[PDB]
Amino acid sequence: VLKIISWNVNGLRAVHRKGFLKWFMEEKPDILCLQEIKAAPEQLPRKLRHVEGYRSFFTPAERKGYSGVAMYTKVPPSSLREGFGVERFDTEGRIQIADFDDFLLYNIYFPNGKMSEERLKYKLEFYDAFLEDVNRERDSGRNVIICGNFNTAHREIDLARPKENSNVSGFLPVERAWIDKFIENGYVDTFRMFNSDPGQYTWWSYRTRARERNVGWRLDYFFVNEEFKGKVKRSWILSDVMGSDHCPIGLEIEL
Amino acid sequence: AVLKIISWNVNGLRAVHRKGFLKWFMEEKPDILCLQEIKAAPEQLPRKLRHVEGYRSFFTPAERKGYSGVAMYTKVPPSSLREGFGVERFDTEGRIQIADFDDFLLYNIYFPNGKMSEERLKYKLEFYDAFLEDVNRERDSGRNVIICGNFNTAHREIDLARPKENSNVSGFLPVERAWIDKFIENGYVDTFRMFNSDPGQYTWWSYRTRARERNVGWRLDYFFVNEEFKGKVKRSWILSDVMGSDHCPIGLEIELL
DNA sequence: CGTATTACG
DNA sequence: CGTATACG
Repeated sequence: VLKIISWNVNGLRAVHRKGFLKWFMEEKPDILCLQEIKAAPEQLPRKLRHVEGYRSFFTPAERKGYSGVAMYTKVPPSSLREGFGVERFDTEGRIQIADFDDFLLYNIYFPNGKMSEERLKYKLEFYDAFLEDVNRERDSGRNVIICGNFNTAHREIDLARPKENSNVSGFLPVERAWIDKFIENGYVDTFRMFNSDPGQYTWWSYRTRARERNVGWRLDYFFVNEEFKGKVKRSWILSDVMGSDHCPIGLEIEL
Repeated sequence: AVLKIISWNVNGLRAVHRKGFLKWFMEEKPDILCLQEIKAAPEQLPRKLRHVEGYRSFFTPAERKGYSGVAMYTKVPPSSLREGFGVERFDTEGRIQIADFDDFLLYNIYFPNGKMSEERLKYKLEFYDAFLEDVNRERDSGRNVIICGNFNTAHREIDLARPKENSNVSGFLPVERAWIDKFIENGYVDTFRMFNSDPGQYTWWSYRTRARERNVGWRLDYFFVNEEFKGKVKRSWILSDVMGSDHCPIGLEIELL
C-alpha cells in the first residue's frame, strides 16, 4: 500500500513556522502533495527543500508569493509535467503531473472564483482544460490519481450551509455541474466510496471562527479513474491537523 | 493642581490596542496622553479607541495611509489645536500637533527619521529648523511651552549604549547632536536630565537584535520646556517596563498655581 | 523584528 | 482572519 496525502497549506513558510516538519515526519506519507505554497524554492529554508528520505518538486507561480504547488516523494517519478500546454493555465503554479508508472498523479490547485466574474470564468475554463488532459491520458490506458483543492463543494452534504451559498462561487450550480460531468466522464470521488456521512469537511473560514463549530466545506478531493477504483484501500480526512484553513486529506492505494 | 502628561511612540496604534493599550491607559490615567507613529487614520480605529471615556481625542494622520501620524487624548480639551508649522512638506506627514491648554502650549511632535536616505536626513534637519522657528515664535510671544515626542536623536554619549559605532549613523550624527545643543541654547531644558544623570536610561531599542532585553538602547523621546517654566516641572521619567512598542513611554508631571 | 501597505482567499 | 513592499 502507498499513502498519499494532499494538503492546501495556505503558505508553506507559514505551516513550517507552525510545525509542518514535525507533522510530516510523524505522518510518514509515501507521497505528499501541497497546494497554495505561496513561495518559490529560493524563498524556502533548506530544511523545507531538503527533507530526509524525500525528493522534492516545487512549481511556483510567476507572480511572487502567489499560488504554487509542491510534491515530496519517497520514490521519484519517471517524469513530471507542469502544465496542460496552455500558457494562461500553466503559469499560475497550479499543476504537477507526476508519472509513477502504475499511475499518473495529478496534483492540482484549482482556481478560486470568488473574487470576480473573470476569475470564475478562468476557473471554469481551467476545469475544462484539466478534463481534456486527464481524459487524453486515461484513454491512452493510463490509470490516474487526482488530488488537490477543487474549490467547489459537490453536493449539499459537502458543506454546512448549502442554502446560503447557492449564489457563492464554490457552490454555484455551474460549478457543481462540472463536478457531476467530471464524475460522469469515468472518475470516482474516493472519499464517498467509504463515507456517506454529513459534517465531513476540509476547509473552514478563518474569518468567522468556523472550524471550532465545524461550519465547513469539502473542497479537497482524491479522484481516480473508475478502472482503477479497485486499488483504492482508504480515502479519509485528517480533520485534526491544524495550521491551515484546510486540513490534509489521505489516500491509500494498492500497488 | 498636579498634571501628568505621558508621551509614547506606539509604532502602530492598532497594534498596541491589540496588545492591551486601553488597559494600560486606564491604569496610568494621565491628564494628557501624546502618541507618535500611530500609523492610522480615525476611520481605521474602533469606536472604543476613538472615544475613551473621560477623554477627548485628536488624531492627526499622515496623508499617506498607515504611515506616521500623531494623536492626543486629553481630559480637558485644548482651546485650539494647530496641525502644522505652515510649511506644506512638513505639515502633510502627520507629525505635528500644537495644542493650547492656556497655561502652556503642548507640542506633540513625531520628528523624522533620517536613516533611510540623504534626502530624508536633509528633510529631518530642515524639519528641526522649522520646528525651532515655530516654538521660538510662540515662546517669544509670551507663551510657556512643553514639547514632547520622538526627536529621533540621542543628544549625548550617555544617551545611547553604543556612541562610538553610531558616530556616522542618523540618530547620532554630529549635525543632529549639534541641533539639540542649539535648541537648548535657545532657552529650553531637557527635563529628564533635570532629575536623572545616570547612564543606561533609554526609550528605544531595536526589535531586530532583541536589544531591549540587553538594554542596548537609545534615548530618543524627550520632554522639553522653555527655561522660564522649569520650576513647574516636578518630575520627568521613563516608563521602561511598559511593553508593546520598540519605544517605551515617557512621563512629565507639572504643578500649576 | 514588527507594523503598516495592497492582493487574494 | 491570515499569508503573502515600505519604513524604521
